[PDB]
Amino acid sequence: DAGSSATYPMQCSALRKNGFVVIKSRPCKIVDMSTSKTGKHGHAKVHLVAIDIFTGKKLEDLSPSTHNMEVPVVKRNEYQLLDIDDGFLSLMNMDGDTKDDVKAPEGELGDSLQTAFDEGKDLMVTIISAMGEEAAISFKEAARTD
Repeated sequence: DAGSSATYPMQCSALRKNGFVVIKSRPCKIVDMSTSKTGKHGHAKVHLVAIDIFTGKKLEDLSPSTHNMEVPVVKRNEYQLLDIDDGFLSLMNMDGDTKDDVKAPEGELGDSLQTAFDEGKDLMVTIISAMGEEAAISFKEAARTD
């Protein structure tokens, strides 16, 4: 069919390391990039080596330098954890409500997170936003006073 948001449109020559890019319909952080000539004049090919912002599973891409590759937005949001339980996450917010969604332990991060939590401490957990589907990444600590 068709949707739906994000992304942007950006020319393949533009982006650089640490930037974000949708490759094979998957959002990735740019890890390495190059520019070969093959051509002829006046030409170059951008070779983007990029890790997906979720699983990791390294992705590559070879496009004309001129070519426009789709770039995703990334919201990094540091919401406070509340309860697990379960099932799942949960968090709370700044603010707010919320969520009901999110599930990632992962982990490593899983383990950590639960072991946590179960000890004590109220935790700060950032979540990353890929077009629609999301997930946690950082697990932290508050600095409470008033």
